[PDB]
Formats: sequence, structure tokens, C-alpha cells
Amino acid sequence: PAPRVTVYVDPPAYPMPRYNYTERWHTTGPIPSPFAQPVEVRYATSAAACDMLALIADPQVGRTLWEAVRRHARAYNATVIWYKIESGCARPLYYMEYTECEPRKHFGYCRYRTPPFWDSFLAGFAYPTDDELGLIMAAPARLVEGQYRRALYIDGTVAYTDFMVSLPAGDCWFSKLGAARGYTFGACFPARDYEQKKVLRLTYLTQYYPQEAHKAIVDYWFMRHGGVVPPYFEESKGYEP
Ligand SMILES: *[C@@H]1O[C@H](CO)[C@@H](O[C@@H]2O[C@H](CO)[C@@H](O[C@@H]3O[C@H](CO)[C@@H](O)[C@H](O)[C@H]3NC(C)=O)[C@H](O)[C@H]2NC(C)=O)[C@H](O)[C@H]1NC(C)=O
Ligand SMILES: *[C@@H]1O[C@H](CO)[C@@H](O)[C@H](O)[C@H]1NC(C)=O
Repeated sequence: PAPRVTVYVDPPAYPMPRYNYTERWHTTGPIPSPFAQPVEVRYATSAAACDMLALIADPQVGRTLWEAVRRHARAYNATVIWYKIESGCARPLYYMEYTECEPRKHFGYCRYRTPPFWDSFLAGFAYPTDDELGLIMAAPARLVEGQYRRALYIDGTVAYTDFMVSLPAGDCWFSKLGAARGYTFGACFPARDYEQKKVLRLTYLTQYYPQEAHKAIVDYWFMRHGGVVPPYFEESKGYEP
């Protein structure tokens, strides 16, 4: 019978970033609709309730930057958005804008970034993978089950991936079941609100730590309750009969 206790650990790490960039603060904008061949679907589940969950689908961004270098492109730009898809509506989860990026280097080497805009509930237990293209969730509560949509924009061109998240082991004893005032994900918006430009990022989401520190803060909380961070997160499975 495995104990359910806090454990000693070092404070959250302060990693050195990959590179120096200018952070663009206090920007807003309408988040594009997530709706409308069809979308590549993947599946993510956890064998144990206090496991880490990954949402991983290599989007082949390496090739599309290689394509741009072959056309002598001087730069590229990018936007990464996550949503929770429900009946009729979508919750915005994550927004991140990369501008003036170098295509000869690996994705993300950009002269300008916004901070990542996060849903407040989600940011307490989840952070982007190291390549900033997937998500890691640290022992999510069962209420996290659902359909998560990733939208990758390169040079204005979007590509979508869905993740069907299934959590049959239930809550973990230390899962975060709410943020302040018990709030869970933020408001679900229907397609029309997105189209009419009402889902302003600075209004519904909050600017947050870059991936290195974000991973460090959550990993610390996760580890202090006994969790082990895996050394690798494999690609999420597709549909299998
Ligand atoms: C990331 O870069 C994208 C392009 O690299 C930007 O999207 C492009 O913005 C252009 C404006 O500079 C659009 O302009 C088109 O060109 C003529 C002018 O010659 C206009 O009159 C047209 O009306 C206009 N056409 C269209 C189809 O809008 C580009 O078309 C547009 N291209 C794409 C593929 O979106 C993004 O704005 C930029 N993203 C960010 C966040 O800065
Ligand atoms: C730029 O930042 C990198 C890491 O972020 C650091 O190693 C380097 O010393 C910095 N250089 C300057 C000139 O700021």
C-alpha cells in the first residue's frame, strides 16, 4: 500500500533559457475560431491517477521550416493555440505568438515572443513540452477528460490535431481540483463568439512564465507530492481497433 505524503525536494529550478528574445507584453487580440478535413485525432490516457500525461504529436514543423529555407525565406512567424472542445463551444486554453523567427534553426528561435497566455486552472498543473508544441499535464483531475485541440500556425497557415484525453483511474490524491474560488477551466465560447472577435486573449487568459520556468514550477509541486517526471514522452497513439 503506497504512501500518500509530501517528500523533501529542492526548490523549483531556475534554468537558463535557450536564447535571448524580446518579450511583448500587454498585447491582445481575438482568438481565431477552432471550428472548420477532418482533423487528425490522437488518444491520451494514464495507467495511474498520479501519472504525468502528455499530449504529443510531432507536427512536422521541422519539414515546413526546411521548405522555407529552400525558398530563401528570411524569416517565419507562428502561433500556438490550445482549446477544450465541448458540445457547441470551445474553451481557450493557451495562446502564444512567435514573430521574426529564424527558419534555419529549430522551431522557436524568434526575435519576439509574447508570454504564453494561459487558462489559470490549467497553468497550475500543466506546461508545454520542451519544443513548445505539446502539453504535459501533472496528475490531472478526472474533470480534465475531454477533447483538446491544438492549432499550429506557421506563416498564417493553420493545422489542427485533436487529443482525446481519457482518465479512467480517476483523481489523484493531490490533483488540483480548482484554481482560486474553485474555478476550473474558463468560459466555453461558441463558434460565433470567436468569429465575431469576442474572445480577446488578454481578457480571458493570463500571461505566464516561459516553458523552462513553467516546467520547473509545476515539476516541483508534482515532485513534492512524490511524482516522478519521465525521461521521455512518446508520441500519442492514433486510433486502434
Ligand atoms: C504571419 O505572417 C503571415 C505572412 O507571412 C501573415 O499573413 C499574411 O498577412 C498579409 C499582410 O501582410 C496578407 O496580405 C495580403 O496581400 C495583399 C497586398 O498585396 C492584400 O491586399 C491582401 O488583401 C492580403 N491577402 C490576404 C489573403 O489576406 C497575407 O495574405 C497573409 N497571408 C496569410 C497566409 O495569412 C500573418 O499576419 C502573420 N501573423 C502574425 C501573427 O503576425
Ligand atoms: C544571451 O543569453 C544566453 C542564454 O539566454 C546567455 O548564455 C548569454 O550569455 C547571453 N548573452 C548576452 C550578450 O546577453
